[PDB]
Amino acid sequence: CEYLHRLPKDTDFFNANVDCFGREKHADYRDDMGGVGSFLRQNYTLYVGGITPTDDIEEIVSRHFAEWGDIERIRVLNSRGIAFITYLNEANAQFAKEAMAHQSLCLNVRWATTDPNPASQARNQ
RNA sequence: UUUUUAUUAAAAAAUGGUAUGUUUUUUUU
Ligand SMILES: [Zn+2]
Repeated sequence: CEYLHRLPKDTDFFNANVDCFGREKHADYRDDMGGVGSFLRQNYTLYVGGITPTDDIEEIVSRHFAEWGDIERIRVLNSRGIAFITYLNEANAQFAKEAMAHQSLCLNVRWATTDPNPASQARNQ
């Protein structure tokens, strides 16, 4: 093949326009947050949704996500099957997004929305 | 005083006839 079959590592920066996964990044960031991020905003966390079996959702998603890259933050909603793993790098984040879609933990993986938390926005900034 | 010749056209759409307007959520602390 003409593309790397290995996993992104820490220093694998790419140009801002190009998606780190080889695709191209638009500007509108879509409406359903589906395919590829926007070069106008820099986010590393992605919505993953789907099964809500039991209380061990945190550990199952941690096991099923840490093997895709380096993790900075994980927040899982207990009431509903929603998790918001935050990755350290764009490369690992987008690789995980394209690797955890329609998989078994089907997962409804999307891009995260702007935080409404006045406290979370401050620490993110 | 014998014979004539002269030949337009012409089908389709909208008016016009099963109006129209509405309509599904990822974080707060
Ligand atoms: Zn390949």
